[PDB]
This record gives sequence, C-alpha cells and structure tokens, in this order.
Amino acid sequence: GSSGSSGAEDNLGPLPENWEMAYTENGEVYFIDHNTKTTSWLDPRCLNKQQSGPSSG
Repeated sequence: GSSGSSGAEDNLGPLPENWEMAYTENGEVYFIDHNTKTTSWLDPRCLNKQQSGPSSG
C-alpha cells in the first residue's frame, strides 16, 4: 500500500538528447522517446522507471 506519489527533486534538468517534446496538430503536447521509439503524454524526467517492457498506459 505504498503511500501516494512522492519522491521528486526540484532540479531534474533539461530533457535528454534521445527525446523530443512537440505538440500535435490539435495542440496536444507530447514527448517523443527515440531511445525506444515510443510516444507518451507525460514527461519522463518525472517518471523513475522508463517504459520498460509491455506497458498498458
């Protein structure tokens, strides 16, 4: 029953070189992950465990 989302720093740093943040035609901001060639709605820097293996969301 791990407590709610908790465990982030105040200085993550500028996105890596294997990523590209862009907005769709409509205007939806997304993050392009080349390292794995995957697309996400949220930012990786915030996440701890990158998209490893099969991920529903």
